[PDB]
Amino acid sequence: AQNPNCNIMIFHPTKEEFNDFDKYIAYMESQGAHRAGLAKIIPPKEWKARETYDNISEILIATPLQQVASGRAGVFTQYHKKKKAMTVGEYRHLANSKKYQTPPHQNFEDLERKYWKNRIYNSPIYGADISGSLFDENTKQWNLGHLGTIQDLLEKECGVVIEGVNTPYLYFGMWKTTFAWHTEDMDLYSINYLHLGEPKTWYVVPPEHGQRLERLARELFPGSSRGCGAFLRHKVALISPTVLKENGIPFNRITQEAGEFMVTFPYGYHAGFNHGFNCAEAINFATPRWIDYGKMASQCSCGEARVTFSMDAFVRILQPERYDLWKRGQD
Ligand SMILES: O=C(O)CNC(=O)C(=O)O
Ligand SMILES: [Mg+2]
Ligand code: NI
Ligand SMILES: [Zn+2]
Repeated sequence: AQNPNCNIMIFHPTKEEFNDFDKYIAYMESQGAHRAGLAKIIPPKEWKARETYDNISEILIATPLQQVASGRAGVFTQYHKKKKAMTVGEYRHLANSKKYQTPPHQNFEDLERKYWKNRIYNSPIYGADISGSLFDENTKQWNLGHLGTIQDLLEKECGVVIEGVNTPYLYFGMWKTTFAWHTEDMDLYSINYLHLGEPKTWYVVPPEHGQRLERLARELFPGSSRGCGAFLRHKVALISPTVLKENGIPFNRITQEAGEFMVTFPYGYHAGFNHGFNCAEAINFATPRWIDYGKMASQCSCGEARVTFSMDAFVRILQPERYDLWKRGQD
């Protein structure tokens, strides 16, 4: 078995290997990358996502989210308070202000220490989940707006034609902005490209050990667990590396820098934080190996998780027994 310790792997494809996206994902899996839940892909030196980032300041963040924490430093939840619209240029200036800017630090490890110590005492503002793309239309390799769609994959594998579309999302971050512990909708893959700015630190649990994380989460968030049998679908709970180590949960960590791709694999729980002002782009995707994970994915039916239009068909076709209850949660 390849990669039996479930380490995060880093790949350096050549420009020739960067042509065929599906083939390279299958190659990474042949080397055991998926066992970690997360992989890093450094593009060939010849590639670029677009020519410059000089003209992005007029993009609108219609609903910036202030991430307010409750709990203790290593075990907390966050809720998202909606703020007034602002442009990317206005958000960048806010991120660089004395109130929100990254503090002085020695290295990534020192910054990680400061994040875990101090996150809860601040409420950073996240420009998350903005439909759109920063890939130039002429970028032909690993262009996250030109991938094969999940609906076309289901159709190719299973023969059933379904409604829905699959488009990317932009994330404009600042120091301490946080992504809570989650897997993707329907336990899909995700791919994330860091276009510009300061790094993003990730934590991940191997897919084969995901239920260990879920059992800890039910212990640490006992009211939430009573409310919903899949409450990590709410995307609000944080647990620190120190707490994970104290409870014997297998995980790994890695820092993504500008110009790098990360791939999350089906049922790989992940969480993390931004180091400073940055912009990422991400989208979900599927492969043939996903189908069995999609059929087994947990679902939130309590009403909190509320998701996209396109998840309807995935539930309806892959999980017809769950469909009626899940749909009530959506309505
Ligand atoms: O970058 C973020 O805030 C969150 N990203 C992801 O969870 C992802 O790409 O799967
Ligand atoms: Mg602009
Ligand atoms: Ni994700
Ligand atoms: Zn729920």
